[PDB]
Amino acid sequence: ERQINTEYAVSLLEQLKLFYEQQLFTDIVLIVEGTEFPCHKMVLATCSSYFRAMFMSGLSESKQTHVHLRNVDAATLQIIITYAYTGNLAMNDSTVEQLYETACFLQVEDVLQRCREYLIKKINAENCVRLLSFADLFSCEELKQSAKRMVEHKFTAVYHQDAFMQLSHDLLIDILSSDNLNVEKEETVREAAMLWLEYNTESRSQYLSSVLSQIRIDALSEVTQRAWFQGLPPNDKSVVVQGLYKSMPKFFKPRLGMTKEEMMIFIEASSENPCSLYSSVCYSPQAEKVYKLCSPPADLHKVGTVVTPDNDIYIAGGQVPLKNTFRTVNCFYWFDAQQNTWFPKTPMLFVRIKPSLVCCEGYIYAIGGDSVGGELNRRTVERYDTEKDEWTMVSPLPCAWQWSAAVVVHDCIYVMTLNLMYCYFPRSDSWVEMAMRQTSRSFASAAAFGDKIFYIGGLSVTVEIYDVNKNEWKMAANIPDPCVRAVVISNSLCVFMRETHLNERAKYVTYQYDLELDRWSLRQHISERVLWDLGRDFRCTVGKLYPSCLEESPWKP
Amino acid sequence: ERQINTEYAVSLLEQLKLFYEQQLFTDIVLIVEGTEFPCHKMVLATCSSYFRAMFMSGLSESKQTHVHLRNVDAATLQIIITYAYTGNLAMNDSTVEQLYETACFLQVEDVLQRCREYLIKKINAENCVRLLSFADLFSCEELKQSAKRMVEHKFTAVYHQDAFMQLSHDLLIDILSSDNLNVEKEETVREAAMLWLEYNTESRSQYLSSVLSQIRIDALSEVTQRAWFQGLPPNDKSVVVQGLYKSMPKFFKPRLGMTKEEMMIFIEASSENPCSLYSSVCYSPQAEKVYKLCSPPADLHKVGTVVTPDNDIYIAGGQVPLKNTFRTVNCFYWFDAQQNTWFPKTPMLFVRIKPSLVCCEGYIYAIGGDSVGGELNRRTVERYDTEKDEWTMVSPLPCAWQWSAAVVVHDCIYVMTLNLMYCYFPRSDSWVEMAMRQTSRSFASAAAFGDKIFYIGGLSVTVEIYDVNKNEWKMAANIPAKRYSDPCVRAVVISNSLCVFMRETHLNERAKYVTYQYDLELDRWSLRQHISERVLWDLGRDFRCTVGKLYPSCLEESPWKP
Repeated sequence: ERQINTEYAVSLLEQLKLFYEQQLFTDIVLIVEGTEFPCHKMVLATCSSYFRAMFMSGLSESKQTHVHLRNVDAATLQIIITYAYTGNLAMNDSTVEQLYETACFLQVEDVLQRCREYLIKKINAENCVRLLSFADLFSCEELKQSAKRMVEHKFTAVYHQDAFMQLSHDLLIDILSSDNLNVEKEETVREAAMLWLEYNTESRSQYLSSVLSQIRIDALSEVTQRAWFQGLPPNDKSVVVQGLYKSMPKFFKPRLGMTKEEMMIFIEASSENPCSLYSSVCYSPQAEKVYKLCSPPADLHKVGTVVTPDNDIYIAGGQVPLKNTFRTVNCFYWFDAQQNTWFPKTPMLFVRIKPSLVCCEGYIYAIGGDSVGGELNRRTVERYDTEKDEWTMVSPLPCAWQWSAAVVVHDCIYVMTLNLMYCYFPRSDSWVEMAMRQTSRSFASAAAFGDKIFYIGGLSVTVEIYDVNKNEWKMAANIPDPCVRAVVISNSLCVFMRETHLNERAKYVTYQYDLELDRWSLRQHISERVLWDLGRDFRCTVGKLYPSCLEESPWKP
Repeated sequence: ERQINTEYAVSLLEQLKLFYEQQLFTDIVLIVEGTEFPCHKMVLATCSSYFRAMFMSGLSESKQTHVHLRNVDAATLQIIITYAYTGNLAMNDSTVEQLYETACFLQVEDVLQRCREYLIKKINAENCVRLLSFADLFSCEELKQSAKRMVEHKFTAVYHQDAFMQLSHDLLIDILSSDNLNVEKEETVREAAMLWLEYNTESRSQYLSSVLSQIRIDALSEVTQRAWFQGLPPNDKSVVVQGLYKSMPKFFKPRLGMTKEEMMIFIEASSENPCSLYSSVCYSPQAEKVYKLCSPPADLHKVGTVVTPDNDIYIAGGQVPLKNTFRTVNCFYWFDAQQNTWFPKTPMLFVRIKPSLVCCEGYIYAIGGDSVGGELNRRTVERYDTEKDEWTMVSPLPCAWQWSAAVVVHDCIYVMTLNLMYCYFPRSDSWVEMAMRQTSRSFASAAAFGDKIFYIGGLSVTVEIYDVNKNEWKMAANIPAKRYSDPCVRAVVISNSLCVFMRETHLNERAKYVTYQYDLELDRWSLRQHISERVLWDLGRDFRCTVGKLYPSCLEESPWKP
């Protein structure tokens, strides 16, 4: 059907807006705690699913011109009316709750979906349990699930949120009884359930018993009984009887968060499947297996990795082929530790090629990486805010460097280039000159192990160790065209190198390096029966993953 | 301004349409000769400028839900309402008059402008005086003016319309007193004014004075004066007195249509300013002057020309540079004989390169011209309708030819190629095989002079004359041209006499323009006139020539130093 809108629908909406702001042809007025809102019935019927029944049903409101609508905020109803009259919402970050409250009040489906998306995108660090209780009160399965997983991930690291105390039982039961608790130990959930019953007892003793049972035998074999003898109300006999029941039944099973194996995440591998360009796989140091990961964009490559102290994976920048009949994109992504997917985040402001992301003081710092190339000050850096979810410009780099590396030592930013090093102080937002290397090597990376930076490789086997407390560069030894990948494994400095000769196959083997010995002892030789060739542009980083969520990479020995 | 429409305005309009078709939330109903139209007041207020006052002014009609609106058609009001719930007008070609009438009654500006544009684009041949009286009834400056000029151009060739008889005086005065009458003689307007007052003699003797005076002294001859005298109602004395007054006063001046000089229209000339590539100029055979014309697209080139028997200029096809930071366009245009501009028309269906347009039986026939080709067949042709304003597909060419020429002789289509020729029968829509030339020459054109086709040039000076009644090709002579040169021949009819316009070019020599007079039985090109270089400059190589009548006052002379 022909529904042309060229200069017609916009003109109609502009005429309606003009009639609204001039108070013309209005036949209904909303009374909101003394505030008047003259409007029309047609717009309220086409926008809200409640006003259509308010103006159709032949009751009292039908003839009532002065309808007194209560339990609604003035500003929220005003923004809903102006959204109905112009189509633009222009929502902030503070009044989203009351907006959704009154949007669900009038079943206004479009603004409901808009606010639902805005809330599902903005579960950053703190409003998680709050918006989870919000979605529990206003049954919203979409928001409910994302918030559920978000809490399963972060709540099991703070378990002290002020909002977490005020939760309904069913929601707490769903949270605690789930097998998605990202906890490496079983006593933290026990004490967390405990403190949730240390603020409210006596009248709430039923909930106490329920959560106690939920904790299961794994955490029921603790001080739970003694703490209860201490806080139980007097003259309670059957309560001890029902508490003694919880010890032998109800399927004691292992949890999921304990499977936080410290593994080796790789990217841009040799797609086991021929013409496929690249793939992201993983390696297990202890399990001696090779797991795979899903490509974040599935077509874009040349990305940079970073791992926060909370074991989080991020991906920024990269280039994607234009697919006309490689363009650079500043998109951003984050790896899910359980869903084996990639949820995007706030993109960058500059399209970078192979950005070097560094985490420090809870902030992500992307140093260099072909920001735009044609900058007036070619040396610049853009940092990320993991809490506010925004990018903040900081003091630019002193000199323009290419194929550089950057690490973080002692809560400070350290970027390494051919021969120079600069310490970005995040507190004073300044760059202090550091020691210069006597050797000029590029195309190499550095590792931040302890309080020493180990710049390995370059063009080789150059081992130049730097210390922060000493501020000096020294050599240790030569590792016995190697592709070096220095990294931290089990609080012990190790390396992952691959050698390649003429008419010979590649071999993967990791060595154990000692500080005072200056020697790379043979730790483990990666057999080719489990791991195949990776390539040249592959990257390495240390991080904890889950074996059950991920899938093994099928490949013939 | 802060306002969107992406899936929010379209959704709102769809919800309004759903409420309308389901008869929901309706509070006003229109009664149109018994037919009911339940609708809303908001849409009628935002669409029409009359319904806003019908529903705003505190009145009995504002309160009445059963309003009885009269003097409006049911179908027109229905289409206006659906255009007020969908925006899709979907107007036909028949109900435009009543639709515009109802729109002017309801003061709906958007549909008014839409119908005004649709009417100003569709003044083809016949509804001219009708829609002119229509625009005189509903004051419409735009329609009024385009229709005025359209009548000044075509009315002065038929002067026998039935709607012309039914015209208001002021409109007839404006038409007749204007100096835009495209008439080569002054008696046609006189007899037209006569028959306008011959269907209403006696009854309308009041206008039989003003219209009589409008024709002026040029046609107020003693003969017609005395005729009207002996013809009037009896017992009329002062009427003869006021008629005798109209003979000596009121500024006898020459008209404009008489300046229909048979001139020589040209396209793609050597532009003077280096910022422009080509230009379209003209040449006067009798006045010995060089006039210019405005470029139809002002950037597109490689066009084809055609001249109807009614002296009309058309332009089809062509290529325009893409201006990225030559693409082919199937656009169409028409040259105004007085405004010195180009009004576009219905474009073609295929983007052609240098199309050959031929006029026959009132239809324009575009034969070949790279309509777009990439197969073994490809041979195709698209004809134009000057009356219905549309393109009609006909029997396609039998063989695929390039750099071909086509003319019209004895109301038949004749296209010429390297060596073959086919005659397309417009009555049966088929191609019949004709005679074959013994010489294989291309890159040449032909002229339709009388009952003989004169294929001149080709690669030269090949003069191959063909006759339709005889169906044979023969040679006549060789045009006298200087040796060591490459002549650019142009054959065209002028003053009912076959002539040629050729230019010779040598090495390290300048170009010379000269037209010769060719005789049929003599087989010789007598020196008719040598175009002096002091008035005409170089043209180029890809220039075209065609015969047509133009106006010197409307056009402008081309300034160039001798």
